Order: sequence, then C-alpha cells, then structure tokens
Amino acid sequence: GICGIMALASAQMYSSFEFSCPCMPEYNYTYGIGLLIIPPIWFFLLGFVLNNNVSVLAEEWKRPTGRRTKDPSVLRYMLCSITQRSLIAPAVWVSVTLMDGKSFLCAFSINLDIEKFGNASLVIGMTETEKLKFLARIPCKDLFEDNEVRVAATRYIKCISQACGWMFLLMMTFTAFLIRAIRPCFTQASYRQEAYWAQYRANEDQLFQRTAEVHSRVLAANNVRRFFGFVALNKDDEEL
Amino acid sequence: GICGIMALASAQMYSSFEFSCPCMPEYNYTYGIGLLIIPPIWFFLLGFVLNNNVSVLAEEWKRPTGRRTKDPSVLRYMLCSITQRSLIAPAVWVSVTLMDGKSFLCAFSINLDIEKFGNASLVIGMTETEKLKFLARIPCKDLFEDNEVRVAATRYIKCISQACGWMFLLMMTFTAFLIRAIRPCFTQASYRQEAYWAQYRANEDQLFQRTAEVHSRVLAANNVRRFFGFVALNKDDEEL
Amino acid sequence: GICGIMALASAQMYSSFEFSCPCMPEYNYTYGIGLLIIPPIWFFLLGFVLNNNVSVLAEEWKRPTGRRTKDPSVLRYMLCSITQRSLIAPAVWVSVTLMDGKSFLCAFSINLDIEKFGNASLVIGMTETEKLKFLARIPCKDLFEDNEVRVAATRYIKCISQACGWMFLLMMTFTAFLIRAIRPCFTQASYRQEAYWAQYRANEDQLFQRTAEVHSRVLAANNVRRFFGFVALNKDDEEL
Amino acid sequence: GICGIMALASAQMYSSFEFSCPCMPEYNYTYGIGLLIIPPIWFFLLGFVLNNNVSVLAEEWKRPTGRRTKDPSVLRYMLCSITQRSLIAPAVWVSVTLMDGKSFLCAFSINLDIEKFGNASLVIGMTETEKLKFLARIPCKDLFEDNEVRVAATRYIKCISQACGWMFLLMMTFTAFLIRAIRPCFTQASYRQEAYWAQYRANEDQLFQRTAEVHSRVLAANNVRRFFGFVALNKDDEEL
Amino acid sequence: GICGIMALASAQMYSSFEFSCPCMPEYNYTYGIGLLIIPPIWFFLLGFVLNNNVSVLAEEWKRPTGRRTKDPSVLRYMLCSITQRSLIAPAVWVSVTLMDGKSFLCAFSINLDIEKFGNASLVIGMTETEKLKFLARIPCKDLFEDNEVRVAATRYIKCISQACGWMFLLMMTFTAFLIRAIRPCFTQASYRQEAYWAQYRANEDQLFQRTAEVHSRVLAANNVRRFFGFVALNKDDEEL
Amino acid sequence: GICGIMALASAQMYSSFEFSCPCMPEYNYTYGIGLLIIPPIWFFLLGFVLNNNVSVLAEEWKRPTGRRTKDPSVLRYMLCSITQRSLIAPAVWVSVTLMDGKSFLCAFSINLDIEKFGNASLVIGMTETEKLKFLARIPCKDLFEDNEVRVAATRYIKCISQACGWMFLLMMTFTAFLIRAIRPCFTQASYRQEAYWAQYRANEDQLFQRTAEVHSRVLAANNVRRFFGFVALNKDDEEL
Amino acid sequence: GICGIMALASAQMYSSFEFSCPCMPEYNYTYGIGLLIIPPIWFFLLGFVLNNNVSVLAEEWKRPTGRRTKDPSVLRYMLCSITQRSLIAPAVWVSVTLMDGKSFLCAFSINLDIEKFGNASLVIGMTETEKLKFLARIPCKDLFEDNEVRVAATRYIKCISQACGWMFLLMMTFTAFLIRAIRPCFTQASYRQEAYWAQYRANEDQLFQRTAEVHSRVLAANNVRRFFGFVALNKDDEEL
Amino acid sequence: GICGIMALASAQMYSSFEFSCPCMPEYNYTYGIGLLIIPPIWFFLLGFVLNNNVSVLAEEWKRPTGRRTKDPSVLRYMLCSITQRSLIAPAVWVSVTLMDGKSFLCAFSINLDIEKFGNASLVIGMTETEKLKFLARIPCKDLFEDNEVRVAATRYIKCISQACGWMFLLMMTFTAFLIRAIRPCFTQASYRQEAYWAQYRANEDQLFQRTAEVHSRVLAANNVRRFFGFVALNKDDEEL
Repeated sequence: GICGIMALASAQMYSSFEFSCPCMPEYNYTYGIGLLIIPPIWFFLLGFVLNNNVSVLAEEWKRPTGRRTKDPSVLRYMLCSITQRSLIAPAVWVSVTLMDGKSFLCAFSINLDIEKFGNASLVIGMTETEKLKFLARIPCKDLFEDNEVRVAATRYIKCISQACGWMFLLMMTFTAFLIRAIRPCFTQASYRQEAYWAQYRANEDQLFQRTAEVHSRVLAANNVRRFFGFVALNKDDEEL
Repeated sequence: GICGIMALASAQMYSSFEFSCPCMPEYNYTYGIGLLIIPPIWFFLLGFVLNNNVSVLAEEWKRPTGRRTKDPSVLRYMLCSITQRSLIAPAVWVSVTLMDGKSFLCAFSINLDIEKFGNASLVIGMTETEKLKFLARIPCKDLFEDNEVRVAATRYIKCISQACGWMFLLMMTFTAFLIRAIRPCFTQASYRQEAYWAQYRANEDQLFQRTAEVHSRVLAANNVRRFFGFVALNKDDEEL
Repeated sequence: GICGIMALASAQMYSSFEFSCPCMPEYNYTYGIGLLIIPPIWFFLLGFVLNNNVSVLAEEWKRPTGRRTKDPSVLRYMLCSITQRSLIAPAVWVSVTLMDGKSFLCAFSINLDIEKFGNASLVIGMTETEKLKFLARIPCKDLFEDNEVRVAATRYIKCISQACGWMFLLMMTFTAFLIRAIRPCFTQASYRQEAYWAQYRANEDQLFQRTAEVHSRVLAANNVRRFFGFVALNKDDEEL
Repeated sequence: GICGIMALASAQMYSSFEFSCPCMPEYNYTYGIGLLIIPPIWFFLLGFVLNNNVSVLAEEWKRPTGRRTKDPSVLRYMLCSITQRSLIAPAVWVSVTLMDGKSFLCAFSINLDIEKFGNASLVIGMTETEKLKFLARIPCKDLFEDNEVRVAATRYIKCISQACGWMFLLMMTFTAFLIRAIRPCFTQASYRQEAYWAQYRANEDQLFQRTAEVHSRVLAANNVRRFFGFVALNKDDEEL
Repeated sequence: GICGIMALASAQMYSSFEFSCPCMPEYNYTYGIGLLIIPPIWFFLLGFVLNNNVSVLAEEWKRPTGRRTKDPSVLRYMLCSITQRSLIAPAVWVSVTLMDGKSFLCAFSINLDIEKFGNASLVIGMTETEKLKFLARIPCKDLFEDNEVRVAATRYIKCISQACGWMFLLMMTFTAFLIRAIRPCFTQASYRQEAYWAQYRANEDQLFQRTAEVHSRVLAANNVRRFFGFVALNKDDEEL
Repeated sequence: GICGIMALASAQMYSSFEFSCPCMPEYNYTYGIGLLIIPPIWFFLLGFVLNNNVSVLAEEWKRPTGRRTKDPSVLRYMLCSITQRSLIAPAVWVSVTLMDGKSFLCAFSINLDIEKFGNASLVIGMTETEKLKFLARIPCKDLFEDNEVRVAATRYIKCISQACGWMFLLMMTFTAFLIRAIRPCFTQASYRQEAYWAQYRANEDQLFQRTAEVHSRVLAANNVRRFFGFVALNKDDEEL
Repeated sequence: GICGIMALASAQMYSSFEFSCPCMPEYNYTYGIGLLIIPPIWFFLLGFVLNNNVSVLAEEWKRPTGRRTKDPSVLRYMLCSITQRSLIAPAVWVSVTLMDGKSFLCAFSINLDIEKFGNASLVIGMTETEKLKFLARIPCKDLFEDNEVRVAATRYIKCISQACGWMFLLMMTFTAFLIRAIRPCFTQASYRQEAYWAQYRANEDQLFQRTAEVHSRVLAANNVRRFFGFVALNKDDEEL
Repeated sequence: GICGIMALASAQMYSSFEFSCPCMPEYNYTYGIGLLIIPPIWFFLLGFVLNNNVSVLAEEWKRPTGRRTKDPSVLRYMLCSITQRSLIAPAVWVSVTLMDGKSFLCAFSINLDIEKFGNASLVIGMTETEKLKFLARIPCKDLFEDNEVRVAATRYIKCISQACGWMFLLMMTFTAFLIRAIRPCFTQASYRQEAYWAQYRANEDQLFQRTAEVHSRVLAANNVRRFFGFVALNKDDEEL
C-alpha cells in the first residue's frame, strides 16, 4: 500500500542520508536530536498529503451542518484511521535511527564522563570550553586522535541508543496492541457508511466519465462535420 | 503464511543487527541478557498485532453474555491457536542468538575464571574493580589486548551457548510434540464452529460490498443527472 | 506520469552533474547560489513546455471574450494545476542540493570564521585579499593544503545546509498540506467542465482521424485507378 | 516431499553451523559427541511434529476400543511408516558429520598417542593434567603452536571418522534394503484401508467447507439486509 | 521517435568521441569552437535527411502554381515543424559540450591571465610567442608540468562553461515556451489539411501495393503455365 | 532416469568428498583401497533401494508356488535388469577414482622403489620402520619435504592409475557390448508379460484410488450431515 | 543426435582429462601412444552400446536362415551404417589429441636429437641410460631445469603433431567424401525395407502397449471389486 | 544455413587453434604456408561432405545415359552451385589468417634483410647456417632475445600480410561480383527443373514414410494378436 512504500522509503532515506554531525558543542545537540525529530514530522505530514481522503475530510469540515454527509463521530473516525496509518514511516525512522546510534552519539557526547573509558590525563589541563570542544569531536571519526576512548565511548552510546530503540519498539507495539483491543468498539460498525460513501464517490466520478465522454461524442460529431465537411463514426457510435 | 515471514524476519533482523556490547561490568549483563529477552517480547506482541483474529477476539470478550457468539471454551481455543502460532518468531530469535553465542559472551564474561584459559599474571596486581573491568572487555574485540585468552574464552562461552541452544531446541520441539499428541482432544471438533463463524464474517463483508456498491450505483446515477444534465449507464447498469 | 519522470530526472541530473566550484571569491557566490536557483527555473519552464495543456491555455487567452470556452475562474484553475504539478522537479533539485551541501560550501565558505575550526596562525600574516583567497579554496579539495580545517569547515556547512534542507522540506510539505485542505474549495467542482472539454478535444481529433482517413480512401482509389490502370480495395473498402 | 526438504535442511544446517569446539578436556567429549547425537534427536522429533498424521495417530490411541477406526496392526503400521520416513534427516546429519570429521576430532583428540605423529619431546616435561591440556587443543586451530603434529593428527582422525562414516552408510543402506525385502509382508495390503481413511478425512473437511460456506451464505444475507437496509446476491446466490 | 533517438545519439557520440585538443595557439581556437559549432550543423542536416517529409516538401516547391497541393502558408508550416523538431539533437550537443567544459578549455585557455591562479614566475622570462605556447598546453593534461595552475585554470573555465551551459538551456527553454504560447495561432488548424494529405499519400501507396500485387498475380499465372506446363493457384487465387 | 541421476551423483560425491589419506603404513592401504571398493558397494545397494521393483520382486519370492505370478525365468529376468541398471553408479565411481589417481597414490606409495625417482640418500640411514614412514607420507602433500621425489612419484602412480582406469572402462564396455549381443536371447520376449504385470499393478492402484475416493464421498456426506446439520455436494456429486 | 553428443563428449573428456605423462623412458611411449589409441577403442565400442539397432542386429544373426527378416546384404548395410556413424567420436579424439600435441610430446621425446635445439654440453658426460632419463622429462614441465631446450623441443613436436593432425583430418575427410560418392550405390534403395522393418518394430511395441494396458484394465477392475468391495471406472472405461 | 555455420566455424577454429610455429629454417616454410593452404582444402572437402546434394550428384553420374534425369548442363549446374557455396569457409580462413599475419611471419622470416630494422652487428660473426637459425626464431616470441628487431620485423610482415589480406578480399569480392553479373545467364532458368527434382525427391521419401508406416500398421496388428492374444487399435486405426 502507501504505508508499505513509506515504511520502505523511510528506511531507504536513512541509508542514503550521509550523517554529517558537526563537532561543535552548541551545534551538536540541535543537529543530533533534530535529526531524530524533524524527519518524523516530515514523514507524518507526508502521510497526510499522500492520503487523498484528507481532501475529502477537508471539504466535509468546511460546510455548515445540515449539508454534512457524515456524523461528527464518523469524521472523527476518518481522522483516527488516517492518523494511525501515517504513523508507520515516522516510527520506522525513529527506530532505525535509534538502533544505529549515530544520533545519540552526536547529541549526547558532550555529556559523557571521559574518566570512565580511558586516559584521564587527556582532559586535565584544558578549560571547560576546551573540555567541551574535546568531547564534542567524539562522533567525528576523522577529527579525534584517540582511538581507544573513541571506540569505548561510541560503543557505550550505541548501546544506550539500542536500549532506547528496543524500549521504543516495545511501547509502540504495546500501544498498537491496545488499539487492536479497544478501537473496534470506537468505530462501532460505522465503517460501512464510510465504505458506502467511498463507493458513492468513486462511481459518481466514473459515471461522470462516461456521461461527459458521451457528451463529448455529441460535440465532436458536430465539430468534425464543420471541420473538413464530413461527419464520421466507427463503433464510437455505439455509445452515441 | 504470516508465521513463515515472521520466522524469516526474526532471523533476518539478527543478521542485520550489529551487536554493540558495551564493555562495562554494570551494563554488560543487562545488554546481553536484555537482547535475549526483549526482542522475543517484541516478536510476540507483533504476532498478536498482525493476527487480525485478536480484533475479533477483542470484541467478543467486550460484550456481556447472551450476545456472545462462541462458547468460553471456543474463545479460549482462539487464544491458544493465536498463541502457539505467534511463538515461532520468538523461538527462532532465541535459538539463533544462542547458536551465535554473542549474547552469552557479553552477558557472562564477567563471571569467568581467567586462570583456566591462560596467563594468571594478567590479573595479579589489579583490584576487584579493575578485575571486572579487565574481564568485561572480552567480548569487545578491539579493546582487549590479549588474543590467546580472548580466543580461549570466547570459544568456551560460544560452546556453552551452543549447548543451551540445542537443549532449548530440544525442549521446544518436545513441547510442540506434546501438543500434537494432546491438543486435538482440547479442541474437540470446535474448530468447525470457528470456521463457520470465519466464513460468516467473510461473506458478510463481501455481501456488504456488493450491496453498498449497488446502493452507490443508485446515488451516483441521480448525482450525475444533476451534474452536467445527463444520466448515463454502461454495463454498470447490469447490477442496477 | 510526467512529474514522476521529472522528479527522477532532477535527482538524476544532480548525480551526473560534476560540481566544479571555482576557488575565487568573486565567482564563488554566483556559482554556488546560481546552481541552487537557475536549475529550478529551468526545471520549472520545462514543466510548462512538456505540459501540452498550456498550449490549450495559450489559445484560450488569445481570443476575445464571447468566443472563450471557459470561465476566467476556469482558466485560472488550469493555471494553478499546471503550476503545482510542475513545482516538484524544482523542489527535488533544491532539496537534493541542500542535503548534499556542496552548494552551500561553495557559496558561503568566504564568510567563515576560520578561528573556530583550527590554526589561527594560518591567516595571521596575510592581507584581506589573500584572506579571502585562502578561505575561498575550502570547497576545492585539491587546492587546500590543510586537511583539519578543511574537514572541520566542510562539516559545519554541510550541517547547516542539511538544516536548511529539512526546514525547506518541512515548509514545502506544510504548504502542500495547506492546499489539500483549501484548494478543493477553490476548484468548486469546475474540473468536470475541464474534463468535458478535455474529452471534447480528444474525440474531436480522433473523429478527424477517421473522417480524414475515409476521405483519404476516396482520393486514393481514384488515384490508384489513374496510377497503373487499376482500382483495388481489400477490407479497406469496409470504411468506404 | 517433507523428507526431501528435511534432508536438504539437515545438510544445510551443518554448513551454516560454525563448529566451536572448546579446548578443554572435560568439555571436549560432551561437545563433540553431543553434536553427533543431539541434533539427530532434534531432527527426529521434528520429523514427528511436521508429519500431521501423528495428530491423527494421537486421537486414535486416545479413545477406548469399539470406537477405534483401525486395527491395532494398522495403528502400528502408521507408527512404522512415520518412523522410517523421519529417519532420513538424522542419518544425513550423522553421515555429513562423520565425513567431515570435525566431531571425531573434537571428541577423541584427548585419547591420542602423540608419539605416533611427531616430536615426543613436546610432552616430556608436563604433568598428566597438562598432558591433556596440550592434547585437547588439537582441534582448536588457532591455539595449537605445532603445525606438523596438528596436521598429522587431524588427518588421522578425519580418516577414522570417514571410515566410520562409510560403515554407517553401509549399515543404514543394508538395513533399508532389508525392509524393502521384508516390510511389504508386514503391511499385508492394509495401506488401502489407511488410504480409504485418508480420503475419508480429506473429503469430510472439504464437504464441511462447502456446507459451512453455504450456511455462511444464509446468515450473511440476513445480516446484510439488517446492515444498511439491503439484501444483495451476485452469482454467490448460485450455491444459495 | 526519430528525435528521441537523435537526442540519445548526440549525447552518445559525445561520450564516445575522444577529445584530442591540440596544444598550439593557432589551432586551439578552431578546434575548440569548431567542435562546438560543426557537430550541430551536422546533427541539424541529419535531422532533415532522416525526415522524409522534406522529400514531400521538395517536390511541392518544385512544381509551378496551380498544381500545388498546399497553400504557401501550409508549405511554410511543414518547414517550421520539421525545423523545430530537428533542433533537439543540436541543442543536446551544445548543452552537453558546455556542461563538460572541455571545449571552452581548449578554445579559451590562450586568453587567460595566468597571474590569477598561481606562480607568476612561470611566465616571467619568456617571449609572447613562448607565452602563448605555455598557456596553450593547459588543456593537454600530459604536456603541462604544473599541476596547481592547471587545476586552478581548468576549474575556472569549466565553471564559466557551465554558466554558459545553463544560460543556454534557459534561453532555449524560454524560446520553446514562447512557441507553445504563440505558434498554435500560426498553424491556425491547417494541420488537418496536412494530416489529410498525409493519410492520402499513405493509403495511395498501400492501394498501389494491393493493385500491383493483384496485377502481379495475373502475370505470374500466365508465366507459370508457360514455365513447366502448369498453372496453379492456392488461396492466392482469393485476390484473383 | 534414476540411473542418470545416480551416475551424476556418484561423480558429484567424488568432487565434494575431500580425500584425507592418513600417512601411516598400516592405515594407508585400507583407506586407499577401501575408498575404491566400499563406495561402490554403497552405490550398488542404493541402486536396489531406490528401485521399487525389488519390492515387487521381494513379495513374489516370498509366496509358495501355485500363487506365483511369474515364471522363475521371469523372476530371474527382473533380477538381471535391476542388476545391470544399478551397476552404472559403481562403475562411474571406480572410473573417476582411477582417473584421478588419488586412491592408488594413497594405497600403493609404500610399495615404491624410491631409487627410481631421485635422491637415494634420502633413505640410506633409516630403519625399515622409518623407511615405510618416509614413503607413506608421499600422498600427504604438506607432510613431505622433498618436492622432486614427491612430484616424480605422484606422477608415476597417477599414470598407472590412469592405465588401470582405461583398461577398466574397456573391460566394462566390452562386457556391456557382449550383453547387447547375447541377453535379448536370454529375455526371449518375456518382457511383455513383465510389462503386462507392470500395467496390471499400476492401474489396480489407480482404480483403488477412484473407488476409495468414491467410498470416501459416501462416508463424508453422512458425516457432514451429522456435523453441523447439513449435507452439501458440489460437482463432487458427479462421482456420487 | 547420439553422434552429436558423442562428438561433444569426446572433446569434453579431453578438456577435463588431466594429462599426467610419466617421465620415464619405458613408460613414456606406452602412456603417450596408448592415450592416442585406447580412448578411440573405448569411444568406438561406446558407439555400439548406445546404438540399440545392434541389439536388433544381434538377434537377426542369431537365428538360422528361413526365419531371417533381412537379406545378408541388408544385415551388412546395418553393419556399415552403425560403423560409419560411430567413427566420429574416435576421430574427434584423435584430432583433438593431435592438435594439442601433448601425446606426441610424451611419446616421442626420448627420440629427439638434443643437439638441434640448444646446449650440447647438457648431455656430454652422461651414460645412455642417463641420456634417456634426461630426455624423457621434457614433457614433465616441473621436472626439467632447462627452459630453452624445453621450449624449443615442445614447440618442434607440437608442430609435427599438428602436421599429423591436419593430414589426419584430410585423410578422414577425403575418405568420407569417397563414401558420399560410392556408398549410395552400395545401399541400392534397400534402406526402405530397413525403414519398413524399423516402423514395423516401433508400432508393434506401441500396439503391445495399448493391448496390454487394456488387458490390464480388465484384470484391475476384477481386482478392485475384490479389493474393498467396489468396482469403479472413470473415462478409463473408454478403452474398456 | 550450412555456409553461415561453416563461415562461423572457420573463424572459430582459427581463434581456438594455438599457433605453434617451429623455429627452424627447414620447417618454418612448410608449417607457415601449410597452415595457409591445408585448412582450406579441409574446409572445402567439408563443404562437399556436408552438402547432401553431392550424394544425389554422385548417383546421377554413375548411371549410363538414357536413365539420367538431368541434362549434362544441369548436372554441371549442380557442380557449380555446390562449389561456389563451399568456397566461403576457405576464404574466411585465408582472410583471417592473412589479417592476423602469424602465418606470413612464420613462413617468411628467414627471408628478411635484418639490416633494415636494427643492429647489423647481431649477425656479423655467424655463418649462414647460424644466420638462418638466428632469423628463424623471430616468430618464436620466447626464443628471441632482441625485442627491438623482433618488434620491427613482426610489424613489417604483419603489414605485408595485411596488404595481401586486403588484395585477396578485393579479388575474391570482384570475382563473386563477376558471377552475379554473368552466371544467371549460365543457369538459363534450369533451376526450376532442379527444384522440381528437389521436390520430387523430398515428397517421394515422405510418401514412402506414410505408406511404410501404414504397411507397418498392418503387420503390427497381426503380430499383436499373436503376441498376448489380443489385437488393439486406437486412433492409429484411422490410417488403417
């Protein structure tokens, strides 16, 4: 479906994105956490734009009451099904980013205790501004000279990022399991009036196709006789 | 089926997961054993969410008695078949993790006796805090300097992990062999009333499809005549 | 469609374009920003040329009123649908250029503060003309001798370029989400008179095909009898 | 069949199993011989679980006599055919393990006479505990320093393992040749009553399919008329 | 079409052409600019030769008036459509040559100011004849010894060549957009008399095919009876 | 056929067998010659087990006379055709093993005269036990230090093994040519009574299939009416 | 045909045969010339065994006269066509072996004059036994130390082997051209009585198939009625 | 056709032939020129053997006059068409050998003037026997020590060989162009009596097929009734 291709595209944009973490302390956090948050808000609003039933939902909330074709508990159902469909490409991005651990490493490596992984005399002798500037280059593979305290710290934050990646997949799946145990009682067999209005819209456009094409057959025959001096019809006269 | 693709996806997430064991003693055990346990609880609740008959099971336990369409021994059968289907992707993860031995090596390498594999003078001269910090880096391939006591200890715990991986596959298969010898007497030919209710639900939605589409044909013809000034019907009138 | 192939061609011209940033201060900005701007104006006017309904739109604005076949609110709808279709290959170019960060690096690397990334004694000792000529060669990989302040500065501007690339995709998607919530009330079911005129044009050309081909059958039979001395007709006489 | 895929899977699990023999004398024997024995007991009980006629066999032994549908010499035939089908994936594992010789090398290399292959002064000077610890690391390729007495001893036990692998294939094939010369007189044309009960079960489930689906057609038509206010039937009425 | 394959062949001849710029000052300009200009004049006259309607156009301008089958405003339309079709393979060559920048580098590298890119003492000490002979070998990769002023100058002229390559694509697309807004009023629905004459020519040749083949059937039957002494006709007599 | 796949499998087991010749004098001969002999006896008894007409042959020799369906000269013909079919996978193994010469080299390299190929002073100075232990390691490529007398002796015994491999293929083919010149007079057109009994067995099982399936149709209809309260038959009633 | 696959298999056995020429003077000639001669006698007797019309030819020469179905000049024609078909896989082996020159090099390199190719002082100083042992190792690439007189002598005998390989292909083709100019007068249109007996044998076996299968239908129906108590026939009764 | 595959096989035997030019003066010429000449005489007589109309031509020249079915000017036409078909695989060999120049280099490099290509002091100091032995090794790439006079002489004779290869293709094509301008007047429409005799032979063998197969049907029915006691005919009786 559309959410099968958006789940595949969210994992595929992560693979072709080249993570380019700055190594500065005031721009580490907003780049690292911003890349966790802002591509879900993009993949969520993409899940509204590519779901054409929000255009139907738009014009139903526009009219005043009396003309409205659904109950407000049926317009609220269209809201909830278009939402919990479009929350798969966000949550594939947030889970793939957290298992890979590049974004926790960029965002949180100015918060480390560098005593725990290696040489404490790396940092004894620098000011707190230079302390942060030493720590902030840990994600940046080709700007950090120590390879033992780099490997020990990118392993610790890739671990804690994978712990938060599994507790996220466990609270997302336990949420979606709670709505396969509750939300059928929220719909209460109103999806049939949704599916009747779905079929009513689809055939009304198709009946508009055959009627306008037949109305086109009428105008085209008069225009062709005026064209060269000849009116001509093959088995396109069978609708005429 | 769905459990053929979940058994394949559980083995495939293990291959594309990159194991990133920390090398610290307080975070070794919870990372190693947590990766044995928490992805089965995820693959189990995924086996409920992607099995739509729990949505049917949900609304049958919601109503009071008198309206309920099954016996409570038939609702309990739906519970048992949806359970013992969804226990294959857990047990493929726990068996693949135990044959590979990376998770027993992370979790249990602070428990070793380092005298048994090599140089006892590696550890004579360090405190018990530094003793654990020496032992805990055994999984971490690029943080451990000795390669003889690393190879001897990751071979010993990959062995014991494969012994526990075969005694797990033997107690899982001897359990599933006990339910192919008992559980047909637990069902007691009640699956036919389940399969009758299965066919009753499926055709009721399909008969709702043809009836609403025919009801859509009625409303679309009146709407098209009001649309441009023309009502038109091809062999879509054959249901009309 | 045509906008599926133009979105694919815009990303494909970026991959096969070889970025050749000059390293001079007066030609850095106009090359870098000009490559952000001028290939969108090309991909936009390409989206008008390859959309043949602008040729229809052209001759409808050419005639005086009384002869015109649409309302001016229907000619304005053809303008808006041909515009917001053709704005996808620009915005795929501007997003791919901003995620790659090569154009912000060319354009904005004469604006840097070189103190923030490394050796301040690189530039103490040169005039402001030579200061710019030192800084301007930062994009030019094989003209810059320092590799630490090159890697630190192309990482900082590839970051800020990716921040502007995500805030662009978020203001483009939030704009297109605002027109899936407003613009159906701007069209107001006038697309049917557009689709009736679309079908009226298409069948009028096809009826001109069959009538001129039948008129061709009349002239070809008289010409063949004058040709060798023989008039001959197979089942091409079935339209005759 | 199922035994074609289990013979292929048993050879395929051996290829993807990574043999990880410990190098200790008390854990060599139980790892080496345990890997010869315990994956046959798994592949045997897998040959019962994936053969659904044991579920039929289960409920026939459950009932008391008088109700039982076979003779006890026909239930014993179902036992013997399900056994000698399921003994192919064990015997492909035991033959592939014995031709490869890795399991005899792990299990039996503490039993060697190290005088027969090379330097006798390797072991003159160590205690019998260190004698076993020297010999036990012969399978372990990267823990043994001598390469002449390693190559001479893994060649001797890979030979004796291939001798036992051919005398196993010769006593397995001479056994199965004795049952293609005896066991047709054990069945005594009772397989026809087995095949009649096989066809009686299969069509009874299929006739339960068509009858419950027709019973589903009755309930679905009444439910659809109560659904929106319409009862509708296509050529699904042809069974109605 | 034919202009799809000529646009593909023009880009493909550029890829398989091996640019072999001389390094002399009197033959640089005519080789570099001549390769910009002369393969468009070839790809333009190839667009007339492979467009057979110029053969039709040829014999219509040959006859005197009174016999001529079109208006002179219809012969002028055939000129304009065969022209603006055949201008795509030129303009793909001129755009691909300008984005690649090899032809501006050959043609214009005797015009450079070599002070702007590097060592000014390269040229202080040579006469103006040797000055040009030094500068002219800049395109010639294996004849120029300096690699810093070579890389700085082939980057500057590949830039200015890409600036002229985008302002060419912008003045070609803005021209073709002006003729999708004007030229339908230049044709003024005379393409139907062109398409009637197109169908009149095509069926007149096909009716000449069936009539001459039937006239061939008459002569072949008389010739075969004179051949061996036998006249014979299968279902080739069905046209006879 | 079955003997096409057994000839292919016998050559394919030789390619995937890894020859692991011991280098000891008392285990050279039994490994080398045993690998020539014992895999033919396996491939021969495999040619009886996978040829189901020995199961027919088994039960015909089991009964006393008077009931027996063939003449004893027709049971002896079934013996001879099942034998000379099953002798192809042995003789492909013995020919492939003899052309490759690895088994004559293992078996017969303690029998060599080492004077004929090189340095006679290799063996002057060792006892006859050490003489055999020197000679026996000639097959073992990585245990023999001389490469001139190794290459000269494995070339001499690979020659004599290829001479015995061609005189084997010549006495096997001249034998099978003698039975295409004699054995048709041994059969004496009794294969027709074999082929009549072959067709009598095959259709008797197939007529047992249709009759038991029709008997299954009778029992399934009574069981389905007792099942839910409904007896139902589609075009499965056409045999009923 | 069969001789297309035997010509392909004879060239394919030469490619996969690994030539293993001994380097001794008494075993050079019999290995080299024996490999020219003995695989043709094998490929010739293989051309009789795989040509089933020799089994027909066998039983026609077995009977006394009066019963014999051919003339002795027609049995002699079957001999000549089965011979000159089966002489293609020999003559592809003898031509491929002679163009490759490995067998003339093994067989005839003890016959050389070593003065003609290089250092005459290689052999001045050895006895005639050591003279032959020096010369005999010329084919053996890794046993001969001189590479100039090796390359000069394996080039001379690969030449003379290719001269004998072309004069063989010229006397084989001029022979087969003499039998396409003579042997049609030897057959004298007796192949029609051969082809009538060929069709008489083939349809007699096929009519034996349909008659025995119909006789099988009679016995199977009586056996099935005695089997479970039921006689049953589908459209297998159409031959009954 | 057959001459399409022989032209492809002649070029393909040249590619897989490994040219093995001796380096001796008395065997250079006969190997080099013999390889130009003798594989055309083979590919010519192969063009007679694989053209079955020479077997027809053979038996027509065998009979005396009065019985002969063609005129002697029609038998001479069969000679000329079978000749000038079979001269394509020779002339592809002679042209491919002459463009490659290996055979002129072998044959004619004892005829060179070695003064023209390099060091004249290579040969001043050797006798005329050693002069030829120096020159004759020029084709032999790994026997000639000078690489400047080798490269200069194999370039000169590969040139003259390509000059003779183009003047051969020009005198072969100008010959075949002279027979497409003359030889249709040599045939003089006698190919129709050839094509009538071609069709008379082909249908006479096919009518012999159906008649002998029907005669086979008569004998097979009598033989089958004598076979088991049953005569049986399916739709093979439709020709009976």
